[PDB]
Amino acid sequence: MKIKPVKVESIENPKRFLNSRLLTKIEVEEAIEKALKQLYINIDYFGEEYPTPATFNNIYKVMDNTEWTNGFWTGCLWLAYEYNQDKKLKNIAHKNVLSFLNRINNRIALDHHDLGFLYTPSCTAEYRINGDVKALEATIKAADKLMERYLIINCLLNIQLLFFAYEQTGDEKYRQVAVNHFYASANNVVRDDSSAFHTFYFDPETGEPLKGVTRQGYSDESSWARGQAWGIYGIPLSYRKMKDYQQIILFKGMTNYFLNRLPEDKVSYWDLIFTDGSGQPRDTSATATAVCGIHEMLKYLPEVDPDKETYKYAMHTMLRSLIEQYSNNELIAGRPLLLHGVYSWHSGKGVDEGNIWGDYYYLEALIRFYKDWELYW
Ligand SMILES: CC(=O)N[C@@H]1[C@@H](O[C@@H]2OC(C(=O)O)=C[C@H](O)[C@H]2O)[C@@H](O)[C@@H](COS(=O)(=O)O)O[C@H]1O
Repeated sequence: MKIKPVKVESIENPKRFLNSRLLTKIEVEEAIEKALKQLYINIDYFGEEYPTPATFNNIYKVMDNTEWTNGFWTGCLWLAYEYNQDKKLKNIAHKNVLSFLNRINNRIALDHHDLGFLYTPSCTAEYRINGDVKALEATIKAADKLMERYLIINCLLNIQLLFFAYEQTGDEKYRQVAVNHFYASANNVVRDDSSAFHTFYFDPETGEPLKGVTRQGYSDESSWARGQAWGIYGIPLSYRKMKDYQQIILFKGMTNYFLNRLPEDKVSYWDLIFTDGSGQPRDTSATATAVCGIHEMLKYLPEVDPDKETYKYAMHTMLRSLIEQYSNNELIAGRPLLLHGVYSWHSGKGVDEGNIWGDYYYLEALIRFYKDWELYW
């Protein structure tokens, strides 16, 4: 299958990355510790429940297992567990997993577009870590739900569930759907200039507004920052399982586009059409996600790629900025790990607030840097 041609911008003023100091072991260790203190405080706050997708005045509310974001909370627990092996974390995370299995068994509030986000960082995660058979059972059931239930750039993250099911079961139909859906996404939800786009917001037969579908990005002519990041991370995750060199070129296109539209402090505004002086809020969650994506792609990028070293310094630059300028410093119940994201600009939700996926990808980025991390995805 082929990926359409896209414009790959060269990376502008690469020295803005190359002259940064790499993050040291001590720096990352301390950012991890600071995050974990907040996490342990939050465990007492949430109990066996979950954070809301985003915070309210930088304090999460507490909710049950019925959003698209619940898995990111469990993912934080597993990530922390990767770091200090505290059985308390795994005890609570496993409770979450049991809740996820109940949720899939009863089809409570399930939308196919979110099955990967829900089940990967929670259930697949535990399976990777200790082989738990209930975590595996929950995962495969989610995968099966996604299969029958089977276009947005987000899906690049969601199909990883399907690659996992293929590996676990040897059933090629999981992989055929994953592969087809990758190419459908790349060719229809990425513009020829490498910017992420949106698929139909309206019924293609009647023009009726689609229920539950939110406007992504400032406008039809702009570039939603988190959408761009879903591509930057989703591509290399998919490349692991596909080995199509075109995917690397597409990653370069989408990544360079992102990097070229970063502001002074290298942390993306919520939409890439905005930079310093706009007065628009940042979306740190987009930046944390891009860091994980670049880190992943760098495992596979050839040593002879003239931009490989720039990408390394770029991700260190962005992560440093998140740690130094955007990470939470007030250790009180309900505070996020990372400040200044935006959930849904157009609906006024989670604008300049912490969000749970932002917290998850920030912690994942730290763990990625600190240890040879075996992917949940
Ligand atoms: C809630 C749900 O199942 N789907 C909608 C949400 O869409 C999710 O958002 C994102 C994202 O990166 O922003 C990634 C997931 O893949 C995607 O399903 C979201 O748009 C919310 C926003 O709520 S709002 O505040 O009312 O705008 O809406 C959901 O319907």
